[PDB]
Amino acid sequence: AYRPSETLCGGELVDTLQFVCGDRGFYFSRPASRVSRRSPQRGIVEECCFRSCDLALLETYCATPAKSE
Repeated sequence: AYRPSETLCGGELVDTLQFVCGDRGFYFSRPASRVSRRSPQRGIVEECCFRSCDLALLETYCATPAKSE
């Protein structure tokens, strides 16, 4: 069997973002911005919930890229 949802939308998306970044931090919006309002720009949800994504694509929404040399 496959997952009921191979996509990520809710708290499970946030969990994955914490996992792939570790302590590096991440943004839900494509731009990082400098004003953490309750209204972010569009971003991760478009590719991982409204579409399907991969961890490599997901990591591009991280504050810094992969550190796994």
